[PDB]
Amino acid sequence: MRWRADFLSAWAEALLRKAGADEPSAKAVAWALVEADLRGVGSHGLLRLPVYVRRLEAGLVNPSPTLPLEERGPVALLDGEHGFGPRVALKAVEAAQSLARRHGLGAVGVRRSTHFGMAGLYAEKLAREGFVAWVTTNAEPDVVPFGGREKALGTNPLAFAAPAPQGILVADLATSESAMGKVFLAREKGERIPPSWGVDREGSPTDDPHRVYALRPLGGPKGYALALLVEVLSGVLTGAGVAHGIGRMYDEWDRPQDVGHFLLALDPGRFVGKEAFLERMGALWQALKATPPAPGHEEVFLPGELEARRRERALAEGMALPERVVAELKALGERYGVPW
Amino acid sequence: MRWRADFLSAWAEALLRKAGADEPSAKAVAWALVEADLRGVGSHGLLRLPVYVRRLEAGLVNPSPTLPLEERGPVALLDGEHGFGPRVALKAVEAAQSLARRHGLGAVGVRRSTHFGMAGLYAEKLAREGFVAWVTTNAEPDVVPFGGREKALGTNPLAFAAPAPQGILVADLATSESAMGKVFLAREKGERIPPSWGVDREGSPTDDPHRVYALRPLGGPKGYALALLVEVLSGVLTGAGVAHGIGRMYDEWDRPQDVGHFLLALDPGRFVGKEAFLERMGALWQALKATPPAPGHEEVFLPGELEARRRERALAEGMALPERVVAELKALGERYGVPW
Ligand SMILES: NC(=O)c1ccc[n+]([C@@H]2O[C@H](COP(=O)([O-])OP(=O)(O)OC[C@H]3O[C@@H](n4cnc5c(N)ncnc54)[C@H](O)[C@@H]3O)[C@@H](O)[C@H]2O)c1
Ligand SMILES: NC(=O)c1ccc[n+]([C@@H]2O[C@H](COP(=O)([O-])OP(=O)(O)OC[C@H]3O[C@@H](n4cnc5c(N)ncnc54)[C@H](O)[C@@H]3O)[C@@H](O)[C@H]2O)c1
Repeated sequence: MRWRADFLSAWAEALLRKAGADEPSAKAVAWALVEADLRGVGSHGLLRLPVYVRRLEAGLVNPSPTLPLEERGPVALLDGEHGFGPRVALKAVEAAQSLARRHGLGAVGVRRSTHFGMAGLYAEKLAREGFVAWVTTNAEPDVVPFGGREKALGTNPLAFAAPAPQGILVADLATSESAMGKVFLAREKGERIPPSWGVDREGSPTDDPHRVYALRPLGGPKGYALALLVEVLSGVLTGAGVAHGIGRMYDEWDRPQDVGHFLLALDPGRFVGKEAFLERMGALWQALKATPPAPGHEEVFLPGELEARRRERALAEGMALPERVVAELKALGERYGVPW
Repeated sequence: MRWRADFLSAWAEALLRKAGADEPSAKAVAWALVEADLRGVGSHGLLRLPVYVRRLEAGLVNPSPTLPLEERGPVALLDGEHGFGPRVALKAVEAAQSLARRHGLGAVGVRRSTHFGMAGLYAEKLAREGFVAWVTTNAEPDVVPFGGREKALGTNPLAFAAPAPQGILVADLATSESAMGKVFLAREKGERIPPSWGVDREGSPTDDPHRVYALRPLGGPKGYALALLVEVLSGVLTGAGVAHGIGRMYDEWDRPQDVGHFLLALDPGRFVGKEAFLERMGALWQALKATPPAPGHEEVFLPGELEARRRERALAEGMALPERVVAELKALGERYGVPW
């Protein structure tokens, strides 16, 4: 069976408000999770709602942050006050847009935030507003540094978006080879995993998901370097938590997380020009789409293109959700008196 | 035998001036190439001097660009006028520093440049000046887009640096799995290469360097997405050449290259604070260095750390250079009357 995004979004918002979150926060979270599911990124979709609500219940998420903002020129610092990541991040997007419109560039350093879901959503929103956007967030350590055997950095994703005539280019990638969610999945299906995904407690690559102690960086040294880029911009520079100081959303419940985010919006109008940029992006997009395919492929796609086609189809015919996820959501709704 | 950096640098500058380059350009190129060799990045060191000079001889490189600069707020656009990449890039570094010091952020969009060598050198220079830095450059297409069988993008590297008490963090990476230089090397040694490096003319991975038609992106879709990030910032946004419009330094001699670069400097002082940033970077650096090593490793290193230790050793005991490279340099010096 398939579900309607409008129904799921309204339901999620209603549930969150019943749980104590203010309207802006409830709307922001419903948006982030449902929009991720629409694009096929379920790892950051509604399956996260249950834990998000548990964190709120435990008093680890601010239900109504005022979101203090301080700006000077093209720079702004945002205090998330431990509010829901999507709520904090959308305010940062608003600030980045305003700053870039006035200064050509707009950088927002966010601290004291929490898990904000799919980084690409924020980058895409800024791009649809006409900006070239860069969005990063750090996360609790799950990845060993290159050459190490103990966790040092989170999956720390980097997202980058830019508008084109044919669509919105959206690069959104974790800096680790894989993700714990995929490892746990393999554990259930009793399948082997590529040794490139993780290492055992000794620090040696393993093809057994049951033996994975930590994730490995994408392409060895490079993914490790990229994870540090994300950590520096997201946590060190912002005043937020850094690595082990961030807080594990699933494992540590003694204090709120202190996730950091970094957002940068650039106005093409102050560079090559708004319309010129659009045309140039169009030429590049066209050239890529015209590229003859490699074996096993029918055509080349731009990052974010398949995600957009998936969202379009999901809006047109409904969204597919794992039976397990639906069960959890239904149970969550029932205990709060918000019928699914 | 080993060579002295001071001798090589002075010699390179002298040769370039004899070839017609003005003093600033000669000094800039000598610096870029020798500093790359010192750090162990020979692929962008003196072995490049011969072709750089040939491009100059052919009138494809401006020997004395005036480097027109236009600024508005935290944004600057630089016209390299086809000058040597290192000369153009160092001017961009100067502009980025000035802008960031006054606005908190400084972005420079460079167009009509040429090959500028090691991207990390420019990022490192900005970091040693106290800034968090981002430096990118596009390059003539050598890499197929994910899912494609024809070249669409250059090795398009991304560099990122930030100061720490223990040293300068310098992330510097091509977005391709490997590089043509390594493929050609394998071709000579008649060795097999990892199929992850390149594809044949049909677009299928190959372990035979003799059959490599194009390079593959780092980690499939991710490296492709990163290469596009670099292309958008370096070429599309700046007004420089884009992909096939850049110009192949080794293969096309009908017109100067139009390489683009993007530089961003951020003042920690406008975010968490200069001294606070330094301390936080120090804590992160310390944590990484203290990470127990994985098998085959004795300790964990920060990106740029091994490069710094190599440069220190090279300054202390001299630089090692391939006999083939030395032969080429000697021949170059002889035809110009600048004895090696
Ligand atoms: N909030 C957090 O703490 C956190 C932490 C880690 C990851 N994440 C999110 O989890 C998600 C993880 O994504 P991922 O790293 O697995 O990325 P991925 O491997 O699925 O893809 C990376 C990039 O490749 C592009 N791509 C994939 N297949 C393609 C194809 N066939 N043709 C062209 N382009 C293609 C995508 O559009 C994307 O931009 C992201 O949305 C990330 O933001 C969030
Ligand atoms: N001018 C151009 O057009 C152009 C094009 C492509 C590449 N390049 C340059 O060529 C060079 C290519 O570099 P690369 O992609 O092969 O990078 P690489 O694989 O050698 O390393 C990538 C990153 O990994 C880090 N690293 C490597 N080994 C490590 C270890 N043991 N511990 C910790 N960190 C480690 C490095 O410090 C670096 O920041 C770069 O300097 C790049 O700027 C220039």
